[PDB]
Amino acid sequence: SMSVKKPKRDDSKDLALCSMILTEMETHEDAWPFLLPVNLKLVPGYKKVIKKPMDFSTIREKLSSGQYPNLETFALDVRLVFDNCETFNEDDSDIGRAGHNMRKYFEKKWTDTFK
Ligand SMILES: O=C(O)c1cccc(O)n1
Repeated sequence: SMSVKKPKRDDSKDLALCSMILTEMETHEDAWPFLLPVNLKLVPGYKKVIKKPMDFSTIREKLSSGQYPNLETFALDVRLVFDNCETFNEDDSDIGRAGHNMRKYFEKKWTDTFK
């Protein structure tokens, strides 16, 4: 509170570290469903059902243009990709499995890099 500050964690390397984690997600072989925005004109249901679409290339653009205020807003967008994937796919499908795989892969890199 006012004039009572918690010790300052070091956030100076966060942009580079998030960028690195994103590069690793972009090059994972199961990334293919998540590389580009879903085409809302062509894919049935998606525009109406998925209220906040998100994909790796949109995350890359936001990161490169200073649109993430901190590392937690970055993690929120990444998780949003996989939450959208669960909403729109059966676990027992290739895209459904890719989502579960990529989430596990991300959360491990996140823990290892920051926690
Ligand atoms: O063909 C599908 O199953 C599909 C298409 C677009 C997005 C998505 O999540 N799934």
